[PDB]
Amino acid sequence: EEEMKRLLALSQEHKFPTVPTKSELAVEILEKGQVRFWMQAEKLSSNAKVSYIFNEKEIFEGPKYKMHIDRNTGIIEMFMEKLQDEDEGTYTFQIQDGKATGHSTLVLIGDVYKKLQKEAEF
Repeated sequence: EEEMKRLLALSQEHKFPTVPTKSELAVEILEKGQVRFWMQAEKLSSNAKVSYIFNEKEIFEGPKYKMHIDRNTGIIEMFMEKLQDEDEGTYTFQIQDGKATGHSTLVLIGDVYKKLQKEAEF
């Protein structure tokens, strides 16, 4: 036990409607500037390459970034809090898996993020 923050990123498989593969990209938005990010795949070992693209640069875990990878179910989870309006940018997560792209564009910047935030949490 150490990563308690990881438990906050934990979420159950919910959004089902229309997906080709089982490599699903799930993002849930809270008004507190909270990104709920988790993805799952049907194949784990040597499968599903996820480009963690922020501002067209790949990011790694640190202060503002928190991301882990499960190998028992295939849950790759990331929990974003917030740093600064200047630091927050265009986050583009694309899972390149087979013939399907698990792409999610999530832009949080200044006034821009308050707009999308309130459309989820009103």
